[PDB]
Amino acid sequence: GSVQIVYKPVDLSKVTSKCGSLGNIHHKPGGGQVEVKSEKLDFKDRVQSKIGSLDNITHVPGGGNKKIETHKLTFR
Amino acid sequence: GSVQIVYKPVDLSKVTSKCGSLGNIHHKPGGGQVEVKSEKLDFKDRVQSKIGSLDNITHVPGGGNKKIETHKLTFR
Amino acid sequence: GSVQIVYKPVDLSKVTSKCGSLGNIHHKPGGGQVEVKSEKLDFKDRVQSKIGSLDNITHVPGGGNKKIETHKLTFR
Amino acid sequence: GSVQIVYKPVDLSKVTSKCGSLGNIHHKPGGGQVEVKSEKLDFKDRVQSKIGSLDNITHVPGGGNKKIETHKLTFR
Amino acid sequence: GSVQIVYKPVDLSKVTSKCGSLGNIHHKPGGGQVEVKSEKLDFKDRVQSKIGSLDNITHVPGGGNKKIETHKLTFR
Amino acid sequence: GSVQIVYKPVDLSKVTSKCGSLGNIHHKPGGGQVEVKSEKLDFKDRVQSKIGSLDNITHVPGGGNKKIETHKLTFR
Repeated sequence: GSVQIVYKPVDLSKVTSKCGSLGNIHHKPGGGQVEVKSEKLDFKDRVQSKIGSLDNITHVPGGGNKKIETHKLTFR
Repeated sequence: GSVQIVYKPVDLSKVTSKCGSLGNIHHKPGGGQVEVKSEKLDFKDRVQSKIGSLDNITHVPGGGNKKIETHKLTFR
Repeated sequence: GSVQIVYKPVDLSKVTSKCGSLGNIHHKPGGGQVEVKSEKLDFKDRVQSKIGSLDNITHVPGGGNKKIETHKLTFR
Repeated sequence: GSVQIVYKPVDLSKVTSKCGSLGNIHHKPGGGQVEVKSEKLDFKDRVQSKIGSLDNITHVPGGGNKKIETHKLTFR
Repeated sequence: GSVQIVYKPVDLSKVTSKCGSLGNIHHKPGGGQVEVKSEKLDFKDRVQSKIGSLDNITHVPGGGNKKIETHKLTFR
Repeated sequence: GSVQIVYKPVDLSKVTSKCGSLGNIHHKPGGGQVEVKSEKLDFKDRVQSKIGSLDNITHVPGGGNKKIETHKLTFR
């Protein structure tokens, strides 16, 4: 029983961008407040907890062009 | 039982960017406050906890062009 | 039972960037405050805890172009 | 405004007993077992707790004649 | 405003007993076992706690005749 | 405003007992076992704690006749 696989993907894909000018970006929130309360925590597996974050983020890239791929060949 | 696999992906993909000027980026939040309260914690496996963060981030790259890939060939 | 694998990925992918000028980036938060309270902690495996961080980050790279890959061939 | 109280209770009450013979009293339980489990306890006032008793009592008095009273005169 | 109180209780009360013979009292339990488990305890006032007693009592009085009283006159 | 109190309780009360013979009192429990487990204790006022007693008591009085009283006159 001969088995033959030829996994040969091609890609020629350009992600481009042009922006004239980034500027005058203000970010001035008026504060904030968090409060959490509990008694016991029992974690057991691959838990990803977050309890009480107060983020403030200003993310100004001149690019930002993302390109994700994923290849998975499986055999049994 | 002959088995033959040819895993041969090609990629020619350019991620480009052009930005004229980055500037005048202010980031002036008015403070903040967090409060957490608990009694006991029992962790057991691959836990990723965070309890009470107060981040402030200003991330201004002139690029930021990300490109992620992943290849996984499996055989049994 | 002959088995033959040819894992031969090619890549010619350029990640480029052009930015005219980075400048005048202010980052002036108005302080902050954290408070955490607990009694006992029992950790058991590969725990990644963080309890009460107060980060302030200003990350201004002229590049920032990331490119991640991952190859994994497995055989049994 | 004259006020006059005359609190004058009388009592002539006899509590008697006659028993011919006390004897041959066996008390042979086959053991026992208790198990309690909790995390936190917060008590705050005039609490009367009991957690996990395993009493075995043999109380053989030749008398046992109890006589309780209570008098309370109150004025405002 | 004349006020007159005459608190004059009388008591002639006899508590008697007669028992011919106390004897042959066995008390042979087959053991026992207690187990308690907790994390934290916060007590705050007039608490009367008991945690895990294993009493065995044999109380054989030839009398046991109790007689309790209580008088309380109050004025304001 | 004349105030007159006459607190004059009388008592002629005899507590008697007669027992022919006390004897042959065995007390042979088959052992026992206690186990307590905790982390922290915070006591704050008039606490009466007991944690893990294993009493064995044999109380054989020929009398045991108790007689308790209590008088409390209060004025304001």
